Amino acid sequence: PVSMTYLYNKYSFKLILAEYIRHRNTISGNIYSALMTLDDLAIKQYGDIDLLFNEKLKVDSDSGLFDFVNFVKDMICCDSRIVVALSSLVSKHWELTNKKYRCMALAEHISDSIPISELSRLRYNLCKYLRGHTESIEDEFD
Amino acid sequence: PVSMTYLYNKYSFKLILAEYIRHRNTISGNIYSALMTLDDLAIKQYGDIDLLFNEKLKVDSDSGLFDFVNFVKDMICCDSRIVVALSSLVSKHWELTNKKYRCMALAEHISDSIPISELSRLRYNLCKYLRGHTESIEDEFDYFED
Repeated sequence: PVSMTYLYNKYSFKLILAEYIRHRNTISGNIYSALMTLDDLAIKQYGDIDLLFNEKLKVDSDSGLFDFVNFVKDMICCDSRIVVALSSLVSKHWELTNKKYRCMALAEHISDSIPISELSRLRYNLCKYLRGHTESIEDEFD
Repeated sequence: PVSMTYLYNKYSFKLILAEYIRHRNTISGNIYSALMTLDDLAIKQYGDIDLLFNEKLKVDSDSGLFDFVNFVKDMICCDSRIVVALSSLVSKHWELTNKKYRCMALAEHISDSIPISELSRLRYNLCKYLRGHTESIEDEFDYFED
């Protein structure tokens, strides 16, 4: 799922977000490489991500999935680009750690939990970056 | 894995509950056939379980795992019997609905989230049932009273 046609409505944009989160580790296509640039914001919000994951959220634990989601729940409304970056990074970690099943479990929930108006905003700013109007994926409302 | 001595080490028991929840649909052995009888309690507590899963929890939605866990959160200390019956039932459903990944994710969290006191209570009542001392799996405390 790589065509820009997936960017035009809420369902197929959710699919793209879900696919990015599930498969961050191995996924190819410009939409995804663009979304990767969101890491930078996640790093600015929290600091060292490895520290966030290994010492603070304890993401390798039997409860990592739920603790992570819980940590990120107020953010999905406020600023979805932080939570998709962070969700994609944790997913990658779980993938490389033989817990793929969490990748899927997280991706479906986070993508479907982003409120529709925040989702509209994300795609607006995504598309602006993707067609070259903006140096980075911003957070303007239309 | 599974066997009767594995009951009386706490990690070993966490692993049994986890295996039961993960694989309710295919799993074999008496500890597990015994744990299935907890369905009755879940049915007495909530009513028709298909109604619970399909109308109230919307268990097949993209949020089902988290709506399920959220529904069952307060019970993890209060009544582990119910939450293990209900977790294993929703796991079976997910396994049959092409979402095994949810079974895995659920088992690990629920089984590692039961407080150690409640873990003991459950094990004590299960063993009473397993030895034929009890008609069903109860919830008497595993220590003496006052």
